Amino acid sequence: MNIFEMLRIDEGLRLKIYKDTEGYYTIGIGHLLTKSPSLNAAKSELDKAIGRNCNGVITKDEAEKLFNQDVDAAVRGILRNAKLKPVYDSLDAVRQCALINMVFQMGETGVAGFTNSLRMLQQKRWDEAAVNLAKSRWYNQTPNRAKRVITTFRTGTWDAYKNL
Ligand SMILES: [Cl-]
Ligand SMILES: [Cl-]
Repeated sequence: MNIFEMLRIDEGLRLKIYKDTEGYYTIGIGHLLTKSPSLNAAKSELDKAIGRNCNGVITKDEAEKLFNQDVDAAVRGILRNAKLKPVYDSLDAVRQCALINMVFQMGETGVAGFTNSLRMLQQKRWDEAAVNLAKSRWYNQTPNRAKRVITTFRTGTWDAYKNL
């Protein structure tokens, strides 16, 4: 299992513009288009992202391209962030994916806000970090996905994504 498979499972894949769990226009593999309520704004953002008139729909290849760009961005965002870099650097390969997963979902800014959880992860206090991570709007809003990510941080294994 790797970051791409992991996120593909958590985000799904849709070739038509859709609304994410928060009601924001998104497409492909969880690629956020805009927070604006205007479907036209979203279509414009899409065309701009793809480089053609899409009229709201894209190909699988195009979704995958956005996806690669998105993962690179999340990773790069983590590496540029002073609060994040140290944690990411301290983690094993599996747990790094869990951190990437969070950033892809909520942005580096959001993640950098889990101050207490980050310190516990840095300290390798897995059970403690797990409980702290659960005391969040994130967990309460998208519980099944948060559970998967949290288990991953707790165990350092892919068990939560096995049999999905
Ligand atoms: Cl809470
Ligand atoms: Cl969920």
